[PDB]
Amino acid sequence: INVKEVRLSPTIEEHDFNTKLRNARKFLEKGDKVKATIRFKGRAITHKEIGQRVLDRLSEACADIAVVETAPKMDGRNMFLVLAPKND
Repeated sequence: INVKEVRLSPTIEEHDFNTKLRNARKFLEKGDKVKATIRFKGRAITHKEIGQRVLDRLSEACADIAVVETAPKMDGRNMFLVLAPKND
């Protein structure tokens, strides 16, 4: 019933990704929605592309238990995705 936040770095390394992925699946299994957010520092030309790619990886890795309620999108200097549990 909650919206739990999972924060991702644009420079995110493999173990931190898996740790965040574990946490997201844990929230979703508990019936809570997940807002996965990337807060961009600076204006790299490649930010939207990699933020998209990091969140798409999270979304596909949770497809077995979640639906995408809000597909990756910008909110100022942030990009976010909302996943909702398939069942509850």
